[PDB]
Amino acid sequence: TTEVITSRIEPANRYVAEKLRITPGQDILYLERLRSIGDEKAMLIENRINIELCPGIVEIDFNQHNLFPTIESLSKRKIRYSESRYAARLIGNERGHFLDISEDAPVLHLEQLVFFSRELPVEFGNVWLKGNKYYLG
Amino acid sequence: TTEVITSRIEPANRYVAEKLRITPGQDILYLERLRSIGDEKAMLIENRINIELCPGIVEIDFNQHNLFPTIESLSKRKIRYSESRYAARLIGNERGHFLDISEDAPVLHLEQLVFFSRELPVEFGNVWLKGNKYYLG
Repeated sequence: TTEVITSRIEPANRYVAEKLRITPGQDILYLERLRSIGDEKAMLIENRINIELCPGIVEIDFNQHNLFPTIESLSKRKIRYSESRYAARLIGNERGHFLDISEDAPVLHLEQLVFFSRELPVEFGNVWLKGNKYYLG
Repeated sequence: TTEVITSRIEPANRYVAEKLRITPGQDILYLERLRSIGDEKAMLIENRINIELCPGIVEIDFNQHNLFPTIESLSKRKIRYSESRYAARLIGNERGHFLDISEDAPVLHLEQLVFFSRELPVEFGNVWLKGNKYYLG
């Protein structure tokens, strides 16, 4: 199970804009999603999506649709590449609350950049994994 | 469940050597692993591992140990980056047999390069996924 906690259209900050190769300040879609595995909360996902590439994405209910299939349909583009970077973090109070983790608990943090083509990023995700690596394999 | 089908020490071919940034011909460990999800076969994984970075890895039974945790223990290095590239393929006869797919069926093919540091790759995997993207998110 993945449930949408919140969404928002927000201006891309400089870091996010650099990752997505867009102009700082350009509106992007922010999605926060809580993924649970067997009715235990696995991970907290914060997706930031370049909406210029997928006309209509802001109107989707992602409690009812899957994110990446929807990106692909609306763009009529295939996802061809991914990069991830893995780091230790100490979750935080608010994120903590979503995952139960004790605030200040250490979690695996992943940043992932998702591309249609080598030169066209579409989505930049931050993942808070309270368990153990598994984007590998 | 993941089960080891086979393993082999083999010389790195030019493509694999370039991915792993090693000298063509250098011995690497090849592992073929079949991952099943709930007693249905999910994916076929072929890992190729630079053994110079993990003294002892060739002696492990990965029916009894997890691959990436073991890479990390033996190297005393953390995995910090991943890149994947996704492509459509038509499985093949022998791979087909491992996944049941009809030979010549189309599957999602992933190549994934796993790094300790930006300049030090450790593993180059080919994954045959007969279902649908999910390294994303």
